[PDB]
Amino acid sequence: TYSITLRVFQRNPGRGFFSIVEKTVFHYANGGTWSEAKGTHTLTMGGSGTSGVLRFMSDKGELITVAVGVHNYKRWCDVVTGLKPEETALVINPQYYNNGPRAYTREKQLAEYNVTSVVGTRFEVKYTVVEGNNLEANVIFS
Amino acid sequence: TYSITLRVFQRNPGRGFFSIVEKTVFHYANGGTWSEAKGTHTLTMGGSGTSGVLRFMSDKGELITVAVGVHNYKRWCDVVTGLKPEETALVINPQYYNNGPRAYTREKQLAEYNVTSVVGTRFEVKYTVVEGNNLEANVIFS
Amino acid sequence: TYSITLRVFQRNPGRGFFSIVEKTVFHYANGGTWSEAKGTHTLTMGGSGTSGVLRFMSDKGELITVAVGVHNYKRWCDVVTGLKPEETALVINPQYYNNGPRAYTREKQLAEYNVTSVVGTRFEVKYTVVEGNNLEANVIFS
Amino acid sequence: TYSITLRVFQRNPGRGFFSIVEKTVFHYANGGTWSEAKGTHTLTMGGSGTSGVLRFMSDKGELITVAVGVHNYKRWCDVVTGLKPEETALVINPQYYNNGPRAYTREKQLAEYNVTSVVGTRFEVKYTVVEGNNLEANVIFS
Ligand SMILES: CC(=O)N[C@@H]1[C@@H](O)[C@@H](O)[C@@H](CO)O[C@@H]1O
Ligand SMILES: CC(=O)N[C@@H]1[C@@H](O)[C@@H](O)[C@@H](CO)O[C@@H]1O
Ligand SMILES: CC(=O)N[C@@H]1[C@@H](O)[C@@H](O)[C@@H](CO)O[C@@H]1O
Ligand SMILES: CC(=O)N[C@@H]1[C@@H](O)[C@@H](O)[C@@H](CO)O[C@@H]1O
Ligand SMILES: CC(=O)N[C@@H]1[C@@H](O)[C@H](O)[C@@H](CO)O[C@@H]1O
Ligand SMILES: CC(=O)N[C@@H]1[C@@H](O)[C@H](O)[C@@H](CO)O[C@@H]1O
Ligand SMILES: CC(=O)N[C@@H]1[C@@H](O)[C@H](O)[C@@H](CO)O[C@@H]1O
Ligand SMILES: CC(=O)N[C@@H]1[C@@H](O)[C@H](O)[C@@H](CO)O[C@@H]1O
Repeated sequence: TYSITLRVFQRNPGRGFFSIVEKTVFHYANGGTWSEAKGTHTLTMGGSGTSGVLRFMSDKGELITVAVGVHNYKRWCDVVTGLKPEETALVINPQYYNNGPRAYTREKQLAEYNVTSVVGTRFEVKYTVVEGNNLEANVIFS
Repeated sequence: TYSITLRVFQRNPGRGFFSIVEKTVFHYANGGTWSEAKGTHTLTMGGSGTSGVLRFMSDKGELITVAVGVHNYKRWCDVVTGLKPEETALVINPQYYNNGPRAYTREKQLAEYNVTSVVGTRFEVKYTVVEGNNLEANVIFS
Repeated sequence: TYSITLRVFQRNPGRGFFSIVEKTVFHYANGGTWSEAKGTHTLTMGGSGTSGVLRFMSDKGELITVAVGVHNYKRWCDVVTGLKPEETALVINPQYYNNGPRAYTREKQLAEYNVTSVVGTRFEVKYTVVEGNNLEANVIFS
Repeated sequence: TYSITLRVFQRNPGRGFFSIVEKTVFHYANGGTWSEAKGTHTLTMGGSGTSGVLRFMSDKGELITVAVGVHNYKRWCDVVTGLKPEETALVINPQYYNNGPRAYTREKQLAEYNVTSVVGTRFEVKYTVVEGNNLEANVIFS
């Protein structure tokens, strides 16, 4: 089994305040489950080859997704911003598989990714533990 | 817009203790978002015609989903038990649409549904406010 | 150190739905801290000789406290119901020490306690692991 | 009644990640209650003249308290850092009243307060809505 534990840091009140609005798990590698402990979020997966997505909404209406998973025994991550309301995590998560339009990010197996939304909000996923079955990463909004 | 607010009651420690492991939102009617307040869970949707799913796991390993939505301006609900680990809410939610194998439950527009899992855990969704745009329901595990 | 992990079961929707409105930790035995994980609540204490209180409020307005702790290396618990709004957990927790009017309950070192409020709500604390440093209990509202 | 809603921003992962370990409510003005909604924390009070404290612990072990309240119809706040494990919120909250050593901070009715801990962690409370019965503030760890 693999687990990915996330700590969420929000740096700039000017960007508004984000909260989780959805949490999905892909069905490969025997699925997996989200859990919360001590303000953190952990995705536990049955093995290598699946992932999960947290969607956040800010109190200013901004919608963004954070994807994390394990591909061929190495961690990966992605962030998608500027989402329309109909673009739920339920739509986003599957797009990393079956030759979908986000599969290329999963294939990169990134230990760190950052992007700034068109409206000017910075997002970063940075793994602090990058190897093994017990992975750790910070998610930073700014 | 429509919202559905859920209160979770767990009646029997013998059945183990359930916690949320996933929360999905379908993409129709401009999507929607889950939020938490005062121990309750609210699904807010852009209009009639979509839904969301909470998946729970008990500390005994039992996996079950609760679906709630609005179909043609009337509330609906469903409960699926005896799920395999790979049967995530990401798999379940879409099955209520596009002629999927659960669409028939959505079409019933039930204000109340109950089922007992094969392993003997009772589950009930019971709307306490059954009309209008601000719907309320109890989810009872037993 | 000692920890007490609580699972909260609510059996009867007719009594309303309770949520936590306060969490205190008494200052003996090097203090301690409340944490949440997988829908459970854990009080971690620096040793034997302290306690914490969760105050709950129902959406019908009922106020009650659950006290748990370790006294001379044995778990204890108590429940106070019929609380006025000014009787916060900050008032209640210290009443178990120093000639306070609730000290006698701590001294009993109960592994189980139940009481029914004047307004008709049953409450029970029942330890499921009653010995050692890693204690477990179910809190049942009925 | 008065309410104070807090949004918690954590800016610097190098300081560790803070989570709430205690929430107290002082017993004046008919008490009050903490609630959580959409990742925010609200203290609702029965009137002017009381307060509540959130104690936070970082995953590096740092202990700090944030106090907010209303004194003579004006908001107040304070932050205490460098706390020992025995200095729980239950000890700290009452020190703002009755000739306690922190009463002077309540009397200042600050709409903003900042302080840096001896171990180097910056903390700020900044009210974004500073008047009326529905107050709002950002709590910023840096
Ligand atoms: C072992 C491993 O990680 N296998 C995965 C498999 O589960 C699936 O996710 C696939 C999709 O292209 O990528 C890999 O082959
Ligand atoms: C107005 C309304 O609820 N429309 C819905 C539509 O959004 C879609 O969910 C459809 C699926 O069969 O069911 C209805 O037609
Ligand atoms: C070892 C132990 O539990 N010691 C406790 C001490 O910490 C304090 O709670 C005291 C108050 O009367 O009761 C006991 O002696
Ligand atoms: C109206 C108002 O805020 N009254 C408060 C009262 O409730 C109490 O806090 C007192 C303690 O010194 O300080 C003030 O007078
Ligand atoms: C600005 C923005 O959000 N771009 C995202 C990018 O971050 C992501 O890697 C890609 C694949 O999912 O989709 C979008 O291009
Ligand atoms: C025992 C059990 O969980 N049966 C479920 C039923 O409750 C649900 O309505 C149906 C459609 O989703 O799927 C399964 O038949
Ligand atoms: C009806 C009721 O709530 N009685 C409680 C009792 O449970 C508790 O043990 C005692 C000591 O704290 O005080 C209270 O009166
Ligand atoms: C370094 C530090 O935390 N100083 C605090 C200060 O912020 C606070 O206002 C005062 C009164 O409560 O006590 C503390 O010493």
